[PDB]
Amino acid sequence: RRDWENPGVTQLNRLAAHPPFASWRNSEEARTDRPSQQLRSLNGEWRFAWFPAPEAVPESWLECDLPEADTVVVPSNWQMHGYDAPIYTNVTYPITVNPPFVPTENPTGCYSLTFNVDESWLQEGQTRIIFDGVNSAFHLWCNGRWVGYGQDSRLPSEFDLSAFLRAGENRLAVMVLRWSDGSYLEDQDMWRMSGIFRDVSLLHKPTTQISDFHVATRFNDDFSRAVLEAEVQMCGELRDYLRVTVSLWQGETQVASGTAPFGGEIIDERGGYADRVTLRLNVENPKLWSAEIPNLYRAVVELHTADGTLIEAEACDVGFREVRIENGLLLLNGKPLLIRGVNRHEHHPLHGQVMDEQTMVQDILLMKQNNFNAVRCSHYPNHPLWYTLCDRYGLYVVDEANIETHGMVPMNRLTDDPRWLPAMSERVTRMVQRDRNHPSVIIWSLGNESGHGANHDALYRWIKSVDPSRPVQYEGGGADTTATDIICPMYARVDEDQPFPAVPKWSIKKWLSLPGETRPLILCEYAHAMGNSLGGFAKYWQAFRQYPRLQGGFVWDWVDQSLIKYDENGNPWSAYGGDFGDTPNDRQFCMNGLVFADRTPHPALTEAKHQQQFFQFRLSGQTIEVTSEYLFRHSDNELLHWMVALDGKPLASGEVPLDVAPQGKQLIELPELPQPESAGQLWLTVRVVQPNATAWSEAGHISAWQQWRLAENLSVTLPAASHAIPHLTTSEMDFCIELGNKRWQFNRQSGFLSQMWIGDKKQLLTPLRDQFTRAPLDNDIGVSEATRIDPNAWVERWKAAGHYQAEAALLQCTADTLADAVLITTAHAWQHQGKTLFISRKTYRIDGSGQMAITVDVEVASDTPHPARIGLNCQLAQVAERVNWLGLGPQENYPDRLTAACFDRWDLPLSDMYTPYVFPSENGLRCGTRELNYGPHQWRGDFQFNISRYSQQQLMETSHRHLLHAEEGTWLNIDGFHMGIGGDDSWSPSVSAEFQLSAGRYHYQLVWCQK
Amino acid sequence: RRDWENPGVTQLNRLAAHPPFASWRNSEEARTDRPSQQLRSLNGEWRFAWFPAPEAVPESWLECDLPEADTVVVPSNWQMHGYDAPIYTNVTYPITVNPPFVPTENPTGCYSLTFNVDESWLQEGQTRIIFDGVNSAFHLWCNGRWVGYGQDSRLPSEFDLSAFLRAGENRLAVMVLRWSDGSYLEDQDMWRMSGIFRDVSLLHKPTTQISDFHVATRFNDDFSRAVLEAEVQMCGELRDYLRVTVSLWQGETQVASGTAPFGGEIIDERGGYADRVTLRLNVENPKLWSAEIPNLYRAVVELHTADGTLIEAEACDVGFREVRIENGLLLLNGKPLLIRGVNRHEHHPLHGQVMDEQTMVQDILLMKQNNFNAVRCSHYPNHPLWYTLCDRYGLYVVDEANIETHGMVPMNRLTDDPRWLPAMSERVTRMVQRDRNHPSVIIWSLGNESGHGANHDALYRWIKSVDPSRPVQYEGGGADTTATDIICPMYARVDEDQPFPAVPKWSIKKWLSLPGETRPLILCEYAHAMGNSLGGFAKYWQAFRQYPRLQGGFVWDWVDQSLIKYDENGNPWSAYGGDFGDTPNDRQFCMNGLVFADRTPHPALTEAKHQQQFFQFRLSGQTIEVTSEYLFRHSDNELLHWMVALDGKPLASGEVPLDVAPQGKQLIELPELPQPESAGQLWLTVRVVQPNATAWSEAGHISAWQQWRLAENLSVTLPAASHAIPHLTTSEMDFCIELGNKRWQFNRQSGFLSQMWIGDKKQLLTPLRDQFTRAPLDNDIGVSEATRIDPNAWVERWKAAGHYQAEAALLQCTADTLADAVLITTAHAWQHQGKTLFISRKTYRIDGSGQMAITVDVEVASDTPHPARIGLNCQLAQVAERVNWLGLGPQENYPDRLTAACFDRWDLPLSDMYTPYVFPSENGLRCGTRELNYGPHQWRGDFQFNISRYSQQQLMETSHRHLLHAEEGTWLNIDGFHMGIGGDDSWSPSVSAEFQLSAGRYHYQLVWCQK
Repeated sequence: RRDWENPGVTQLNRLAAHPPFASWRNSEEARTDRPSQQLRSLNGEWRFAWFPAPEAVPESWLECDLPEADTVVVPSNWQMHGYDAPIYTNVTYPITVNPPFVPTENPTGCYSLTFNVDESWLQEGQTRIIFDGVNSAFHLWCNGRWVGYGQDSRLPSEFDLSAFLRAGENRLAVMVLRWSDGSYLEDQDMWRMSGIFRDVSLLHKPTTQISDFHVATRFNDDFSRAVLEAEVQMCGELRDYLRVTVSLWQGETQVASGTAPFGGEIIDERGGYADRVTLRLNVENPKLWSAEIPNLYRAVVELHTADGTLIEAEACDVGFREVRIENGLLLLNGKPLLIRGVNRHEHHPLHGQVMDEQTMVQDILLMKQNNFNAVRCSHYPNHPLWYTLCDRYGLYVVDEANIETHGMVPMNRLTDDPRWLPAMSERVTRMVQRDRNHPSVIIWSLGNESGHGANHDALYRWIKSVDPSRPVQYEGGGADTTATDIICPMYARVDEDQPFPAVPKWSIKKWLSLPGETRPLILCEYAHAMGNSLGGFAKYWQAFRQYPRLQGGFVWDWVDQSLIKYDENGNPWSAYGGDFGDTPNDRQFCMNGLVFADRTPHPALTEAKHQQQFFQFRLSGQTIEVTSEYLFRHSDNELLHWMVALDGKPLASGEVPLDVAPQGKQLIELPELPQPESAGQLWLTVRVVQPNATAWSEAGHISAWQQWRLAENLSVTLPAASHAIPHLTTSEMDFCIELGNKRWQFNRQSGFLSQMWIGDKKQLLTPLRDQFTRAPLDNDIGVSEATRIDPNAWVERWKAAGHYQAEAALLQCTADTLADAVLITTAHAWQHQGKTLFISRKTYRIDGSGQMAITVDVEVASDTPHPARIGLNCQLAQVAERVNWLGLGPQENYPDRLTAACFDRWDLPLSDMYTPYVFPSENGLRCGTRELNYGPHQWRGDFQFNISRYSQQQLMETSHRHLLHAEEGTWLNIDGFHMGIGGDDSWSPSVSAEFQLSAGRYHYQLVWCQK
Repeated sequence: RRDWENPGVTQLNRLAAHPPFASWRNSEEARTDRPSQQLRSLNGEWRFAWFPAPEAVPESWLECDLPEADTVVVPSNWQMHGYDAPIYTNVTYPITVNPPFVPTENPTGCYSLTFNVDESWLQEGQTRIIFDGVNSAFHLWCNGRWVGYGQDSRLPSEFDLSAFLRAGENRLAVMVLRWSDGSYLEDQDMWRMSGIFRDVSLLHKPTTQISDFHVATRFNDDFSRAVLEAEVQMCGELRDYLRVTVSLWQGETQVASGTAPFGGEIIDERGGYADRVTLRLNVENPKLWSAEIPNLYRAVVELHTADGTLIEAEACDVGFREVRIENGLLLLNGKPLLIRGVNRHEHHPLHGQVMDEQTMVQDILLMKQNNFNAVRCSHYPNHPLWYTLCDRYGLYVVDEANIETHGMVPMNRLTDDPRWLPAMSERVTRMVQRDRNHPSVIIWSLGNESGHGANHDALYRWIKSVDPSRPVQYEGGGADTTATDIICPMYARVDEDQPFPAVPKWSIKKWLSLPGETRPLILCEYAHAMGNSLGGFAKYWQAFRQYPRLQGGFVWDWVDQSLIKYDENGNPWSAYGGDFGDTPNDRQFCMNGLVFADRTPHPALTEAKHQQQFFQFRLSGQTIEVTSEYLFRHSDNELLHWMVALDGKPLASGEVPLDVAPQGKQLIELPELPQPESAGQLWLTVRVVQPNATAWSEAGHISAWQQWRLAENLSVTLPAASHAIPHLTTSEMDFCIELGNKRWQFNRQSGFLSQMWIGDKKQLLTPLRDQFTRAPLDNDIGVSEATRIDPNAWVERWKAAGHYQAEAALLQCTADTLADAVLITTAHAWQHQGKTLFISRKTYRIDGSGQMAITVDVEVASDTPHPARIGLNCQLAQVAERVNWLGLGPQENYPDRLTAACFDRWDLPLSDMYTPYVFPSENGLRCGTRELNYGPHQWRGDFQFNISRYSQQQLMETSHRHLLHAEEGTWLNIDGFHMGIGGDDSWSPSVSAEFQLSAGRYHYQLVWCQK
C-alpha cells in the first residue's frame, strides 16, 4: 500500500486534536506555567539517512541504524544540510501535475532516535509522542513495530506508544517522504523543503485524562460582567468521585472558581454526554484583551477526586474579548477595528523553516515598534508558541488552514471534488481544535488561492457551527463568495479597476458600493513590497481612514525568504530561486518582505510605520489637533516634542505631555514661534515620544511624527559683483573656461562637460551627460524574463523603444563670453532607429564668483513610453566618507513613497547611501533635496539625487548584490524629475498616472560650486 | 490492518460516484433504453462459505473455493439461509457500544464467482465491477490479488479490474463482514442482516470515457421556455477532435440538440476545466413533470469525434420541473405541494432486503391507487431502479442518506465529532452524485435520528452548494436546526404539546406560529400504523388542508417487516423480533406498515385512501360542490356516480361526468331526489370513478367517495297486540320464560342470561354478561413489557386498577310479569380489592311478539382509568357462514377511525370479519351499526359489534396469529360505547380525550329477536 498516494488516507492510528497539553500534576505549577516533567523534549541529536526512494530503504534500518548515516539536530530541514536542493516555486507545482500520484523519485529521510523511558511512565498512564510538524508525510516505527502514519505538515501528529515502549533502551524510526498527495494542498509560495522541522515531544498522562477543554467568554453591552464557559471532556473510566475545578487567576489573585461533577445538560432525546462538564464562572469588571492592552488571565482546569487529591491539571491563557460583525463592521469589544496587519512566513534566517522563540520575539518587537497590530499566519497554522507570544505582546492573529491548490488548472479542481473533502477537513477542523482557546486568534481562514468549491463552503460553515465567537474568511473565488464574512481580496487597488474574467478585482471603494454588498473589507494581501517597492501606501491608508467599512489590510509580507549560500572563500551571501539547481523556479519572487532575512529593516518599513501611526496631526493656525486612533487605551505614555527649523537650523523647540482619550481629540497651543528675517523655509516637526519602556519598546521610542511648512522668506538679495571674470578660450575641439584655480572643459564633439579641474586634480571620470533611464526595479520587470517577454512591463517598453539604447546626437554647442560670465549653450537629441525620443537643451552659465548654473529643458515624445527619469549623470573622481544634504530623509524615498521622510539637514556615511537590495536595481534616491554637499562639491536647486559606488549599468547587469564591485570614484545621479516606483502588485504596471513623467516638457536648474 | 475498525478508511481503490452508466455504443440503443452488451450481470449462482471471524478464513480460499462451501444465489442475504440469525432492534445497537471497534466475533461471508471475460474487453478500454450494495463492509480479490475495500452498504462500490482480469477463467473472491465501524452509522429501525443483497455487474468502457454528466432545468415565471443545461465530464486523453452531442427526445421526436467541443468557461484565475463541457438546449413549451402527469424526456449524451464516429453514449430520463421554497411554502412548478407521502422500507416478502422490479412496481401501484403521491427512501438510498420507476409512474421521492446513530448516548456523539466528518461525507456526497439527475427526487435528506452536530450542518450546506435545485431537510436536533429548509418533526401531534427537554415536539399549528419561524412544515414521520392503529388521521388531514404552510407528511410506514418461519409441519407463518434467537430485541415493533408483508392491505389503508383524496365534496341543499386538489391536471378521466339509499335500500342513482380545472370548483345539481314516507334515514353517497385504465389504475377505479345524511323519517308506528303472552316461572335458582318455541333462562346466582332455546337447540355457550375490557392494542401496550413496566400505558393502568381482574357481584335480580310482557331487572357491580369500578343495571323486557329488549345503564368511577369498552359479551353456539349488518362498513372501523367507512347494508363471510393482525389484539369492530343478522339471530339498536371465532381472552394470551385456534361456536361482542384506538405514536398514550369513555354514566338499548 502507498498511503502517500491516496487522499482517502490522511492518518493511521493518530490521536484526536486538542489544545496544547503539558500534563501537570500540581495546580501551582500549572498556574505559573512552570515546565512539567511529564513532558519531555526529544529535540536533539538524531541519526539521519537519505534515500532517493522509500523502496530503496533497507529493512535492516527497522532493527538498527545504518553505519553510513550521519548525525543531525532535530528540528531541522535536510535541504539545509546538502542532502537535497530546496525548491522555490510560486504557482507551478514542483512535481508533475497528476493527482493523487507523486513521482517514483520521492526523496526519503530516515530519522532514528535512541532514548530511555522511566519505568514509572510504563506502569501507569498513557505515553504519547507528538510531532509538531513533519514535511510532508511520515511512517512511524517504535522498536521495529509499525505505529502509524501522518500526512499533514503544519499540525501536530500524536501517536500512542504505551503498548510499544519498553523499559530501558527504545528506538524510534521515522520515514519521511518529500512528496505526498497532501502536497497537492501545499502549494504555498515559499521554499519547498522537507524534514522534521518542528518539535518532537513525549507526553505522559494518567489513566483518566483531560482529553479536551473549550473556554469561551460572553459579555453584556457594557463589558462589565462576563461569563466564562469552560467545557471539559475526559477520557477513561467514568467514576462518580471524579470532579473538575476551573480556577481563574489574575497574577496571584484568584478571581473566580467553580467545581462540578461530570455530567452535562440534556441535549438530545437520548440524554447528554456523561464524560463532559461545563462550568460557568461569573467575572465582575473584567480586564479586556486587545492589541493595545493585552490583559491576560490564567485558567486552570484540575481533574481531581472528591477527597481533593489532584489527578491532573491543564492550564491555558484566557483573554476576555469578543469579536463580531454588525452593520457590515468588524467590532472587537464594541469598537471598529482598523487592521494594521502584515503577512508573515515562518522563515528562520539560518535554519530555513525551523522557528525558535528568539526569532518570534524579535519579529513581534519589530512589528509592534513599526505600528503593526495584526499578523496573518500565512498560509498555514504556525508554531503553538507563536500564538502564546502574540497573546502576551498583543497582536491580532488570523489563523489560516494549510490548504492551497494554486497550481491546479482550474484552481478549484481539488476543492470542488468531494473526494478531497475528507482530507481538507482534516486540515481545517484539527486547526480549530488546536487554536480555539487563544484570544490572539480573532479570524479563522480557510486557506489561500484554491478557487471556490463546495468543500470550502462546507468547511466554512462547519467553523461557523462549532466556533461562532470568531469571524471566518476566505479569498478564493473572487473574495465575494458565500465562504466569507470579511471581504479579503489580494492586491485590489484603491481607485482603478482591473476586471479579470469571472474573478474581477474591482477597486475597494467601488467594491464596497456594489449592489447588495454589506460585509466589511479587510485586504488579505496588499502593497507588494518586493524590493524597492511600496508606492501608493499613503493612498491605501487614506482610503482606510476615510471609509468606515475599509478596515485596513495585511501587507505582503514581513520577511524575505532568502537562503544563505557560500562562495569560493566561504563568505556567506543571500540567494533566491534558481541558485540551488531547482528548475523550474520563480527567480527572485521569494523576497517580498519589509525586512531582510537577518531582520534588517528596508526603507519601506519607515513608510509602513508612518502610514500606520495611531496619532494623527492637523496644524491649524498655530495650534495642533492631535487625534488618537487607539480604541481601548488612554495616552498615558506619550508626549509631543515639537521643533521649528529654518532650512535645517533649529530655532525653537518644546515638549508637551499628551492627554488624549481613545479616539479622542486634543488641542496643543504652541508658544510664539520665531519670525526670522533670513531667507529660507520654516518647517515645524512634531514627534510622539514614549518616555517609559513598554514590554515591546524602549525608553524614548518614537511612535508617530509629522511635518508642516510654516511661513517662508523668499530671497531677494543680489550677489556681489565678482572682481574677476572667467576667461573663455576656443580650441578646435574644446571650450576651456578659467577662473584661476577652477577650470572647466567642454568637448565640442559630444557637447557635454568633459572635465573639471580644481588645482591639478581632475574631478570627473565620465562627462556630465543626460540620463533618462534607471536600473529597472522589481516592479518594473514584473513577471517578464528572457524566455517569456511581457510587453506590458515597463522595462520591456523602455528597451523596445530603445531608451536603454538611444544614442545622443549633438545638434548645437556654442559658447560666448558675457560681461561677467561665460555662457555655454548646448542642444542634443536622443534617437533610436530614426525616431527621436528625447531632446535636451542645456545652458551653462559660469559666473566669476565660481558657481556654474545649468538650466535643462527636456522635450519628451508623447507616443514613446514615459521615461523613468529625467536628469543628469556623471562619475566623480573622488570618494568621500560623508554625504551631507538639506532635503527629505534620512532614509530612501521616492515620489510615490516619501510621506515618512522629514525635511532636515542629514549627514550620512557613503555606504549608508546605498540600499543593499539582494536583487540590484535603482536605490538610494533622496527626494525634495535643496542642497547636496559631497567632498568639495556643492549642488543647489530642487532635485532628486542618488549617490553610490555602483553605476546604473552595473546595477542592471548584475543579478546578486554580492557580485557588485565598487567602481573607481563615485557615481552621482541628480535628476530633475523621477518616476514613481509602484507597489500595488509585482506582475502588473502599478505606477499611478500622477507619478509618471507624462507632461512632455520638463525644466530644472542646478548650481554647481565648490564650498 | 483492520480497516473495518477505523473510520478514517472508508474505501480503498474505489472509483468515484456517478449517475448510472450502461456504456452504449449506439445512440439509438441508448434512446430506447435497450439493454447494453457492454454491461453484464453477475447475478446468479455464487459459491458461499460462512466463518465466525475473518481471521478464521483460510488463505487457500484466495486460490480456490473450499469443497465444504454451498451454492447460493446473488443477490441475497445469508441470514435468510440459516447461516446466521437476523437481528431486530429499534434503538439499541446490536453490538457493544465501543466505537469504532466491533466485537472479535464478526460473522464473515466468503463469496466466490468463477466466470469468463471476452478477449475484446481486455484489448481496449477499462473494465470495472459494480456492487450495488454490500452489507456491511467487504474486501475484494481478483484472481487471488487484492483489489480494494468497501464500507458503505446502500451505495454502489466500483472497482477497476482492467489490470486484474485475464483471458479465460477468472475468479472473484469477496470477504463480507457483518459488523464494521460504518455500522455505527447504520442504526436504522429494520432487520439487521448482511450479505451481497443487491446487484453485481461488470461494465466495459472505452479508453476515453463519459465520466459524469449533470442535467438541470431552468424556467421563466410562466414555464413556457426552458433551458436544459447538461454539463459533461470526461476521463482519458484530451483530444481536439472529441465532441459531445446532447440530444433531447420526446418519444421518437427530437426536440432540441446541441454539439460543442470540450472546454468550459473561465472560472478562476487559472482558467477553466479542459475536460468539461456545458450545453444549453432551449425547449419551447416543455411538458412539465409532476406526480399527476409524469411527462418524461430522453436525454442522450454522445461522446464522438468530428468525423461523426460514435465513441460512447449515455442516456438518462429528464423531467422539466422546478422545486423551490418561497414565502415559507414549497412550490413545484409554481404551485404549493400537498404531500401525501409514505415511508417505505425495502423489505421483500420472501427474500428479506433483496429488491426486484416486480415488488417495486406492485408497491408503486398500491401507493398510487391509495392516493399516495410521494415516498420517502428511509432511511437510506434505494435501488437505482426504484427511482426510475418513480419517474415513470409519478411519485415524489425524498432521497435520504444512510446515516443514523440513534443508539449513541447522546444521539449526536458521532455527528458532532469531526473525526466522523469524512465517513459521513462519503455517505452523503456520493448519494447526490448518484441521484441528482432523477426528477422524481425532489427533496434531499441528511438522514434520520442522529441528533444535531456540525457535520450535519456542513454536509447540509454542501448539498445546498452543489445542488440548489432541490430543498434539503433533516429531523435531528428538534427539527428546527439550521440544517433544514423544511420543518420535519416525527410524530408531532395536531393540537396538544409534548415538551421534552431541549427537543420539544410542539403541536404543528403552534409550531408554525413560533416567533421568527418561516419554513414550511412537512412531517417526516407521523400516524404510526403499528397494528390496529391510525386514529386521528382525519385531524391530521384537516390541519393539512386548513393551513397553507402545513403541507402534509409521510406516514410511517408502508409495509410490515416480518420474516417467514416454518412450524413442525412446514406451514409458513410471519414472525417478528425475538423469534430467531436475537437478544435483546424490540419484539413486534418491526410491523408498522399499512400493508402486510405479502402486500395485503390493512383496514387502515382505506382510511389513508379516504383522507388523501384529490376531490373534496360539499353538499348544500341538493347541489354538490366538487373541489379538485390536483395542481397540474384537468379532470379528464373522472365521473361522479351518486346514489340515494333508504336504510341500505337503493332508490335513485345517476352518473355525472366531472369537468374540474386544477384546484377548481364544479357545481353538480342533483335531480328530484325521492321523498319516501317509510321510516328510515336517507343516505346520499357519491363516488368518483375512472372509466379508462391508467398506467397505475384499472378501468372503474374509485379514487374518492363521500356520504351525507339526507332527510329522515322517524318511526311512529305501534306494534300490534301479540295474542300470546310470555309465561314466567320462578324456580329456586332460575327464572324461566316461555313463548312457545322460544325459552329464556336467567340464572339467579350470577344474574345474567343463562340460556336461550329455540326448539331444543341451545344458543349460548357462555352467558350474556357485561364487558368493559378489550384485548390490548399495540398502541395500548406501547413500550411496556413484563420486565419493564410503563405506568403511562393504557393496558398497565387497566390491569393495575383490576379491569381485567374485577369480579361481578350480584346486587339485585328480580322478575315480574306485566300485562303483555315479562320484565327482568338486574343490577351488578364490578369490584377489585374493595373498590367498585363499574355498576351495571340492566332491564330485560320479553314481549309476546318475540323481541327481547335490553336497556343497560353503566356507572363508571371517575378516579379509575377510563374503560376501553362498555358493552355486552356472549358466545353463540352456532357458526354461520355469512354475517349481515346495516351500518358502517364494510371494513374495520373505530370511533377515531371511521371516516372512510360508508353506511350501507353489508354481507360478508365470517372469516372476513376477523382482521389477521400478526400480533393478536382487538379487531373486527364495526361502528355505527343499526342492524346485525347472524344465523337466526337479529340485533337492533345503535351499537359497535365485533364477531369472530376467537375470544378476547385468547387474543390477550396469544402472541402470534398462527397460534390462534378457533373456539366452539362464535364469539360476539356488542358494545354500547367503544374507546378510540390512538395512533399518533406507539410509545405514548395517543387517544384523544373526545374518544375516551370519560362521561361516567352511559346508556344503551338493544333488541334481540329471531328473524
